[PDB]
Amino acid sequence: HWGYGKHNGPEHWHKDFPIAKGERQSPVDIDTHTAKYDPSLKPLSVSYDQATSLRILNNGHAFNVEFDDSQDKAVLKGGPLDGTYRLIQFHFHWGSLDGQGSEHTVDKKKYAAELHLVHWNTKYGDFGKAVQQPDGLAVLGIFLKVGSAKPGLQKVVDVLDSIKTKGKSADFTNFDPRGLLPESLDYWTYPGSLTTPPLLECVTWIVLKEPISVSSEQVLKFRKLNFNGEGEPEELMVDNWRPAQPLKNRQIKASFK
Ligand SMILES: NS(=O)(=O)c1ccc(-n2cc(CNC(=S)Nc3ccc(-c4c5ccc(=O)cc-5oc5cc(O)ccc45)c(C(=O)O)c3)nn2)cc1
Ligand SMILES: [Zn+2]
Repeated sequence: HWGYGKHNGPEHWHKDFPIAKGERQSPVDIDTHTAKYDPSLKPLSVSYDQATSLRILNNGHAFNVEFDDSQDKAVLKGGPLDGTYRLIQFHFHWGSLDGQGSEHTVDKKKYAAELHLVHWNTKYGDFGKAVQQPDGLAVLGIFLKVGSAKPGLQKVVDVLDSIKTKGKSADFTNFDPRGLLPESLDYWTYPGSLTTPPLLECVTWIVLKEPISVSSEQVLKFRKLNFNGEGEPEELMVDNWRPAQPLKNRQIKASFK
């Protein structure tokens, strides 16, 4: 039903998902001058050494690299978080042009794409329960800008031809998500939501200040994916991003001065 077209895009979502106009919606613009340094915020703990990737899926909205989340194998802790959050999947949002594609913006700047590493709070037992809680998920967001290639992204780029259309999946074992991280773990954080329907207000957002660089050839391959299923009219999977939503009664905190 919902998507990113003129007739089913972000401006329409509220009709089926009234929380779209809620009090803690994502993404948002990060006004860097208004964000306040919070000296009490802990360093982020990204522990991905035991990660078990399984599969890559074109779900018609993006592609997800899925992980075994039946044990503490790849976890996010520290920062603004209380407890342990398990990595379940990552995906990206990207544009049709290098000048757009990110969901979060920084002083109104749009990046070419944005990576979301999605984690759920163990305390809640599984992902489905976690999305029903205001602190159920932690999403680590990383901006992508076009420049030098990201070597750790290439394995993802090269499998995309095998999942061109909605509903296609491929084996995707032994992928190391540490190869997608920038050098610095400096971040902004705020309480928000899923950025796609059902738009549930269950996410602690942690957005890294340092973007990663990917090559023009790498993002061009993202843009060859299809929203449609096999044997349907081709619609390129591009501009699968929700624009910035009102900040309302929220403060964005910075881990760094
Ligand atoms: N871009 S992003 O922000 O990083 C992002 C965006 C979307 C997802 N995403 C979206 C999905 C789709 N799967 C979902 S939403 N699962 C799910 C799980 C539980 C419920 C749910 C219930 C499920 C079963 C049930 O018996 C009762 C339920 O009661 C609820 C009450 C709530 O307040 C909220 C959610 C539920 C629902 C849902 O119905 O929305 C959907 N999976 N991952 C992940 C990350
Ligand atoms: Zn996302």
